[PDB]
Amino acid sequence: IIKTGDIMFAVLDTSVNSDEPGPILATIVTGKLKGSKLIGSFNLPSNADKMVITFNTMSIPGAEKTISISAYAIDPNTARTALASRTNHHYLMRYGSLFASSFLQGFGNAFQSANTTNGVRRSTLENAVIGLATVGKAWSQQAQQLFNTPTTVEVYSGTGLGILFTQDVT
Amino acid sequence: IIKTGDIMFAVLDTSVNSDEPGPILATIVTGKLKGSKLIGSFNLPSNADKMVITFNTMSIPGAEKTISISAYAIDPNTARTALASRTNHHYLMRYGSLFASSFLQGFGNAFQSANTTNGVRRSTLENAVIGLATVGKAWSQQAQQLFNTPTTVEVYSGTGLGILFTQDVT
Amino acid sequence: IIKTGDIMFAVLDTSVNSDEPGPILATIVTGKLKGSKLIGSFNLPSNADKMVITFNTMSIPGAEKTISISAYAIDPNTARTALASRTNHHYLMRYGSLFASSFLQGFGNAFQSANTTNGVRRSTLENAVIGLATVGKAWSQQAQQLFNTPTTVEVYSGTGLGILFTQDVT
Amino acid sequence: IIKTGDIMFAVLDTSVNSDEPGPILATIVTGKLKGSKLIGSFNLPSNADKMVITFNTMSIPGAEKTISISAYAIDPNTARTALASRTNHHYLMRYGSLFASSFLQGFGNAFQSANTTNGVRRSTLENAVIGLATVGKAWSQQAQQLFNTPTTVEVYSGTGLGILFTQDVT
Repeated sequence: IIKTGDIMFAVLDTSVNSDEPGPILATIVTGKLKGSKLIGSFNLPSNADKMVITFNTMSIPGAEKTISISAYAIDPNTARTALASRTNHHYLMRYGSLFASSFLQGFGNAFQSANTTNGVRRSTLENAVIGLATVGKAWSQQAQQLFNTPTTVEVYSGTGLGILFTQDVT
Repeated sequence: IIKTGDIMFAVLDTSVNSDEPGPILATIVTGKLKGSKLIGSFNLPSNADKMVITFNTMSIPGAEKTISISAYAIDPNTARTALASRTNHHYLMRYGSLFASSFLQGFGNAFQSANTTNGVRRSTLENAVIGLATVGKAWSQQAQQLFNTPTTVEVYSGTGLGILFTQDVT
Repeated sequence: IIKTGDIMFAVLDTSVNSDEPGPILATIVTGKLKGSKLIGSFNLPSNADKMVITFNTMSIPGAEKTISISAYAIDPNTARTALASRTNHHYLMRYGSLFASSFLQGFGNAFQSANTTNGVRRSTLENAVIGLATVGKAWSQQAQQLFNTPTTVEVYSGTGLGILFTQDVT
Repeated sequence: IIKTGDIMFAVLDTSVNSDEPGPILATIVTGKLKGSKLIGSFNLPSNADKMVITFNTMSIPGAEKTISISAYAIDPNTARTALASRTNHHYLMRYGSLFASSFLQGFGNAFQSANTTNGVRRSTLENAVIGLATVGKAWSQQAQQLFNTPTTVEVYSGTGLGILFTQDVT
């Protein structure tokens, strides 16, 4: 029997990544149900740096079959119902490719319009500056799509958890 | 039996955050129902700096099952029906990307049209000023969406509560 | 019998590539069910650098028929539910064909506009510079389509992996 | 009786080509069924450099008739489920006719615009340079459609391959 709100401590043993949807396994370590296997999933709230892990199957050792369950994983040392061993916003892929393609475009167009009647210029004044103006343009067309890469949240495979049951377990 | 308007004090033992929707657990500390566990949710009113915790399930120690309930969490200090241990308006994510990208755009376009019939310019007159006008423009297009990040309200895990019941308990 | 959450170690004897969809076979090495053949498939989540293997058939040596099954392959020493022995982002066929097709266009248009009204030029002033403006214009047209080639994830044929069963096996 | 996952080594005796749809025959060389005639087809995943061979009819010597079957051809020394003895992207047909058709157009237009009001240019200054702009413009028109020729995958007729059965044989 498990009441509602009964926190029991588990350990993660399947490291999760927000980019790869898959089942997550945890193993209860302390309590009258020691060694039970919790199978669940996760859900990134699309505006948060931590992912919410919900467990929906429990395999008690010595039980005949696995019982459906409603549960959530809270993070000890924070008591928050969200886990993030490492969150990663792509600051060099979304901002390093948006501040470098646009800069190339601007720095090339500036050299192009630096003289107008269209004026005699040296070969490198059109090689490594004006020529890049197009490189930064096309790159920019492929840099706005790189910006929409969601932040990736990874919970490692040794993290302790507090499993909180939101409903009674038969 | 808990009558409508009866207040018993809990302790919010699960830290909550507005970004991540998850269950909220509070253990009643004082009164004739000691150690009872309240499971509920939150709601950000989209125009307030505080969030409303509304408990809707109570598990009494010794009860056969968990009873449905209607309750609200009130801050013991201000007596308001809203909790916020820390409210975070993103003044650097939204006013640091709107005042810096647009400033770069303006500072670049100002150097672009400084002299016009465009005469000879030094390399930094197009590298570090004019070329930025594009990196501040694209950034601007990616900063009008950063402005819509909702304020993050966080209630800690030691926050004492008051529980106001708006319905009779049988 | 196999309970939910039971991890059985297997070796992948069929190398896989994300480009070509095909069945994947894994032979269990350790456990009470040794030598059983797991037939399954794979999925690339279109935003991750690793692929999720979903075994769905198990042939036990000594059985009369192959049993349906639900299991995922987890990568040991990482415990993640995704496998990747080599991940290939085509940084030369997508970015090398986008930074060179567009660079030719800009480098050619710069020489084309390098003098405008007479516009008297040399034979090499239009052979390998201005004449390359058009080809780049074509190449960059065919390089936007090259940018959409998905990354290829390859799991080799010696990769040992755990198998986590998400449902009971009777 | 053949289980699921059983690998039997066969040799191809019908060379295949991705451009020519048709049946592919293989003969099993090792095992208790030495001399069967696997008949199958192929598939090109439209983004891969190798083709997937799938057999769906097996003619055991001495059998009453040929049996419907499910199998895949895996390539030894790689173990991958795809075969390719020679992969041919038409680099000279697609890029040699794109970098020369478009180069002619630009090289001709550059000579055309090399002087504008006074066009005292000589006869060869329009024979094989300016006059080549139009033909190039035609060739580039017939080279965009030529760019979409799919890659040619060829598996030769001495190619030994393993056969992996994904279904039981009765």
